[PDB]
Amino acid sequence: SPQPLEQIKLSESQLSGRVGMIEMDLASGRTLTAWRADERFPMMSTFKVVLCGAVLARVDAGDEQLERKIHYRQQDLVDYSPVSEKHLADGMTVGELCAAAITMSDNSAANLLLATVGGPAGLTAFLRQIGDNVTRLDRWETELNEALPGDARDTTTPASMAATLRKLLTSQRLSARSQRQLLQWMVDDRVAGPLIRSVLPAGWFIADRTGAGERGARGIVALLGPNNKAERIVVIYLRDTPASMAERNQQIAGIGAALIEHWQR
Ligand SMILES: OC[C@H]1O[C@H](O[C@H]2[C@H](O)[C@@H](O)[C@H](OCCCCCCC3CCCCC3)O[C@@H]2CO)[C@H](O)[C@@H](O)[C@@H]1O
Ligand SMILES: *C(=O)/C=C/N[C@@H](C(=O)O)[C@](C)(COC(=O)CCCC(=O)O)S(=O)O
Repeated sequence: SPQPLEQIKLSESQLSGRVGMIEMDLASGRTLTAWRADERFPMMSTFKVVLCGAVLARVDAGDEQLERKIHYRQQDLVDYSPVSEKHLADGMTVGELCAAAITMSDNSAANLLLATVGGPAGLTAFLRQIGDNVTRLDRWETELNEALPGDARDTTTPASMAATLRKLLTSQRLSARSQRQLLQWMVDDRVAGPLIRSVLPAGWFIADRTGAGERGARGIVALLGPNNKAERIVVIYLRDTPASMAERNQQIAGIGAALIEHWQR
């Protein structure tokens, strides 16, 4: 592989789209690679990690319990609800909803949780409270994935998203147990986790949440590192490319390969 930045550039040339990327040490926040890190990108389903961070904050404050069962109706469901469709009769716990949102990208689960934190405005207020003044949620699932050009709704920047994920996982803003829970949800991703492991060299840790949207929007927020450690946050977004889903996946994987091959920086 070329160096990471050279590969990121190559991916833009090949996609005819914008890539936004940051590689950050999880423990310290050291930024190693940054490319369009201050430009806006649609979050897509990656917002689900911040959503569950807001849920966990409520749990820590005693205003929520992960055990609490929510009993929803079919009229409450949106597109792609693989877990939530199964539990119309018996409901799902708040924690089960988080797991379905993060590990399966269950959209109805994300919307039920969104309501509990005061909707998109409530989540945005949470982000401002942890000092993210850039990331914003404006819409519910599934409309938040629309990715219109020039539209600032439902966007983050690589730098903001990385800093916010670090705050949630490590800053002791969340309780120790809640930090551990958010991490485990990302470790348990079923959408991309097992596939990524299948192509990672032995010894490499992965945890992740992915997203996809219109106009080629694609993204991943991930923890990655050798020696089976979550050494770094890697955030990659793509926007405004006409490329196939397969090609977008391959280009992100190629950036990952360049990181792996040239890890010691
Ligand atoms: O010298 C480093 C390594 O080089 C190769 O590993 C390859 C691997 O065989 C390939 O499957 C992967 O593709 C990249 C797959 C990455 C998957 C997505 C990564 C995510 C992770 C977090 C966010 C960014 C994207 O590249 C690495 C590095 O060349 C060798 O196979 C391996 O034995 C060796 O230890
Ligand atoms: C979040 O990123 C959602 C992506 N698109 C979904 C949506 O708009 O609700 C779809 C329903 C596709 O969803 C999936 O394939 C699940 C995995 C999405 C992910 O990467 O997390 S839409 O039909 O594209």
